[PDB]
Amino acid sequence: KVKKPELLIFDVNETLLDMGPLENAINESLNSEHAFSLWFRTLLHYSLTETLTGNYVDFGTIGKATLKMTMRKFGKNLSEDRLDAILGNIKKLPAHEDVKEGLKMLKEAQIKLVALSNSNGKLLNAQLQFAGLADYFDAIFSVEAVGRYKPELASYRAVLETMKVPAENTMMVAAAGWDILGAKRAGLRTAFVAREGHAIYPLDGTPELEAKTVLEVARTLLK
Amino acid sequence: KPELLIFDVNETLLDMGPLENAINESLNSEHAFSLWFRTLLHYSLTETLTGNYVDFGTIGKATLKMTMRKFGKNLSEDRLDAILGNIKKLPAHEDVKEGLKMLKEAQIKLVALSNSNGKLLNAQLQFAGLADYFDAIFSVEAVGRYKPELASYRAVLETMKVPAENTMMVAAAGWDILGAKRAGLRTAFVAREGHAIYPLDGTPELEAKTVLEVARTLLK
Repeated sequence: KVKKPELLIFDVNETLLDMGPLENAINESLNSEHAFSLWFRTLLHYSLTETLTGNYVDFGTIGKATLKMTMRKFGKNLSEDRLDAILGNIKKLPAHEDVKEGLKMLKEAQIKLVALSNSNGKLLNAQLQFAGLADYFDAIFSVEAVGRYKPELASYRAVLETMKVPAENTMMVAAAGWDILGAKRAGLRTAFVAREGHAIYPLDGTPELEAKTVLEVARTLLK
Repeated sequence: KPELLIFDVNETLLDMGPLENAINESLNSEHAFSLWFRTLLHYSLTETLTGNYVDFGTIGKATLKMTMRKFGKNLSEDRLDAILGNIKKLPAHEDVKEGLKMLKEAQIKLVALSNSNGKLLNAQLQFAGLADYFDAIFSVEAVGRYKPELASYRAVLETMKVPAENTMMVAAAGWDILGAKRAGLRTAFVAREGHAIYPLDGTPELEAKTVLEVARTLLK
């Protein structure tokens, strides 16, 4: 059997929520099935560019700026109102179909559950309320509160200090290889959710546990 | 007016055409290269933030292995090395040589700064016929920190012993402009196809469509 963690931290955008509605809005508006993936990776890259060059900017503001950059790469010239409408879909993402059963199972095993997202606190709450997930969490964390994005070590550590749990008793559950990598190097245990279109980072990014869904992560931990 | 020009190599001086074509053809999509390259860039900053320096080309092969499956392909090691090996043999953009000559004749010091490792960077500049324009060629390997970290630009300034305010970074990437700006440098954006300025305080001192037009603006 697997040692039970005291604390599980979940990524939200890629791990708990289905970004379908936002992916479709972006791909339809820039007229390419490839726009969303490029936009999201550009957003992430500029968040780390901001923090490395000495700056914290609201993640959603970076999202809007990098969507304007991506729209130009795809030949589109969209109004400010149209861009806000497209990005507003990030507030209206359903949960992946397995998540609620998984979170219920984990809560019944008396593991503390928290969310950690780069998205700002107001937005993160609105997302989790819309998806019907907010009530499962003992706490909901945005990196905004510390001004440092994932995968910076201070992002995970702020949760640990707030929850008063040691790193080695905490497991990060994430669908992004870079999220797994950051948590590992901050000393946390890790579970990769192999959502469609996500890979493990092969340069020392191997997680402790791997499963296809959050529910299968719960079943592996609690078996 | 600048004493020193620092040139980005991969996006600014060199045409990545041969590598973009090899990646896109192997993954059967005109969009694979752009996604792969942005993933490479993101994992490089992930490495430096979580406390590790890794050879940039090692990250590039790793992130190509992550990307290929998104396009339904699982390329062999022999296949990957041949695809990525194209990065050693890129032609210069057609305007670059005349611009660099003009700048060199104006007695402005010219240096190259790339995330690519030093062995690769030098082989690239030789293949392209560009090596002799530069007073010095710098890989971020020497400081163990990638662009756009402050230390990358700063190592060049300290080596050349030129102040930030008399140095101009010439780059086709919005993030490279931003890093150079925040390190105190003057900046010139080369608007190569498919690259934009970053709208959150990323505006360069100068903008032009080519390196030759950057040179002409500087020397007019």
